[PDB]
Amino acid sequence: DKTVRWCAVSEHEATKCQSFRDHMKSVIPSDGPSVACVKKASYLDCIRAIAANEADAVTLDAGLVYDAYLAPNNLKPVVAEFYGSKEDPQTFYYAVAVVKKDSGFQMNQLRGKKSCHTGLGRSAGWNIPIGLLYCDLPEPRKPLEKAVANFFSGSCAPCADGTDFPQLCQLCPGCGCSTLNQYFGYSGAFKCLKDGAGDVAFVKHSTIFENLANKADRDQYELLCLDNTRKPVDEYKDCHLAQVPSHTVVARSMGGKEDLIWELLNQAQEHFGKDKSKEFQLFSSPHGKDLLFKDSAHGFLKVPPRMDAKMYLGYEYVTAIRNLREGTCPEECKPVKWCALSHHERLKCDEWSVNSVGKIECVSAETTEDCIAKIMNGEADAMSLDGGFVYIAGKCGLVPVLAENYNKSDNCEDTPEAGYFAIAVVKKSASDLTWDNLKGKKSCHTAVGRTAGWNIPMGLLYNKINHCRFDEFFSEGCAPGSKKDSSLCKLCMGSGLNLCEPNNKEGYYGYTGAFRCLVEKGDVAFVKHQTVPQNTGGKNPDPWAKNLNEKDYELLCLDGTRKPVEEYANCHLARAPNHAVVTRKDKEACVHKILRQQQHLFGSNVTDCSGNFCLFRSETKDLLFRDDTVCLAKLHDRNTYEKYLGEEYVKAVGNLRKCSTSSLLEACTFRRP
Ligand SMILES: [Fe+3]
Ligand SMILES: [Fe+3]
Repeated sequence: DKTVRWCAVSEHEATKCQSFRDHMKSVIPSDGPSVACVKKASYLDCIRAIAANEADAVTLDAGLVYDAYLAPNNLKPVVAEFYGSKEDPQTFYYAVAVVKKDSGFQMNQLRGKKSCHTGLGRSAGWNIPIGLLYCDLPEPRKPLEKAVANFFSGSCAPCADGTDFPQLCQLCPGCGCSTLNQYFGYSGAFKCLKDGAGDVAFVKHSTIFENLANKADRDQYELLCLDNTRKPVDEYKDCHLAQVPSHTVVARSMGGKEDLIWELLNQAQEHFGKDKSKEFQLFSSPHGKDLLFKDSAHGFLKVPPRMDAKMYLGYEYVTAIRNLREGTCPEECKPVKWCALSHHERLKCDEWSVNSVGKIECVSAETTEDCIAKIMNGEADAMSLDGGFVYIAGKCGLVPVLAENYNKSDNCEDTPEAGYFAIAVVKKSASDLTWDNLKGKKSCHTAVGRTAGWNIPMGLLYNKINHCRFDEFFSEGCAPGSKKDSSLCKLCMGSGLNLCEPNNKEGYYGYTGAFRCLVEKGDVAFVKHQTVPQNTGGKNPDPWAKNLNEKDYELLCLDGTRKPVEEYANCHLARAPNHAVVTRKDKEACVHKILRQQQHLFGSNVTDCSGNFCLFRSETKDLLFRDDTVCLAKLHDRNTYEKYLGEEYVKAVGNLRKCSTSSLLEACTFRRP
């Protein structure tokens, strides 16, 4: 159709929208995008109209971005307003709790303090902090402003009924909803803090930088962090209540026309964005402020497709809003929801769950990235990950809690390992094959984004050839998780929709699968140093592996040589950080504790994995954990993805950034670049 039906709320917005259509029809050719204008009564009416295909697009505050996500509207964010520059565009703000340096209290000591709020019902100054504190408030919690006044010893809460809740105006008597109140709004809440009236202001991070000249000033303040520590205000990205999108174009989740919407708004900012045209302005109006888009906006960015509303708002924001909206609280550790990679893993997890005495629960997802996304948003808590996805999870905010260890040791739990080895395996009867001409040969990979399967060897290949078209360097291959039309899906063996999927419905997914792919169709397999021994000499009983001999396979060396499989130490491509379990920072304590308990009960201490449950039970498919996992090891100081993986591997993965096809990585780096 190529017509975007924008939704306006007021006669003013509908006027501006019509002007927007007219000026676009004058500069965009007939084959370009256009606008149509639908006037509805409220942001809520616009949300429904988009859901019912009566409209297409509307820009929303974060609070309505949440509501628009809920059943039955199922809208999603598709285009973002930004507010800085094209070289540093500021799509999100950060709700922060700013205090005076050295005032002697943490987040869990806020009760009986004096609080400075921007306004009653506002976002960063109320709904977010009060949302996060909701269960800390004293029952009865409705009405909210009474529970809040019984929480803080006194406040400034502009726009609140003073007569009803008089403790809420101690710092601004009467609680002026106008800016005649000196502590009204963002700058006024911060003056309430700077002035000594309150002990904490709930403001945006940018409120601090625009009310303090230099860093020496900002050093006089600190931020309250959710882990009950303080950090400097400059460290707001690592110390905030929530990340909030400033203004979000939303659309239908299927058939929403996001690409048309983006082309419409991309073309619009070129012609009519900040300082582009004297004839028309997207970001102002002679009919009123903030019509359709914010007058402060400098342009638009496309929201990465993997993003849904929960991911976009962030976990912390959703938690706070859930609490206030639902108006209901919950009453040891929570049992850990493990995310299983499809039904092959879901079965082993279920046996784990029933034998765990209630401490492990299971969720499923069809890809690793989908699982990481459930852990991010709270639908799950933990899983083990190849280092390549440890990297991505960290980019997405998750943290490693325990490592898989593979070396036999009298003290495995407490002995860091240096890593395994990424190797290129070939068939010895193919004597020609050399690391210096795989060009046009056929490749087998554990999965896109995995360390030995992909990051290491494609890292090296991208240095040699300096383009990312790996499916054209190889004639064909199997790299589960590639684009379905890729020649790196051709050698895969899954049936139907399972072909090339990065789960065990694709028999070539994983270390064993990449090796099977080599035996059966390909010329080179990128796997770990242990994989050929694990599947030869009868150790793997399946018909394809039964008769394979270790000696029939060889390792390609970096120097162009070839050694046997047992000689990986002098003939590998790189070290590979062990696989690790990841979770949210708020589940790190419980997951570290629960897993160490579980592996005492079902780890490598176990005699006869036939009689009892065995979390690391050596089957073929590395279900949940790698089949050669000896124990889960403590991480000590190496507890971010950078520290756990090490500078080495991180610059390795980083060098591949331009080639990345990970939709989840693009989504998380959009929320934190
Ligand atoms: Fe606001
Ligand atoms: Fe791996």
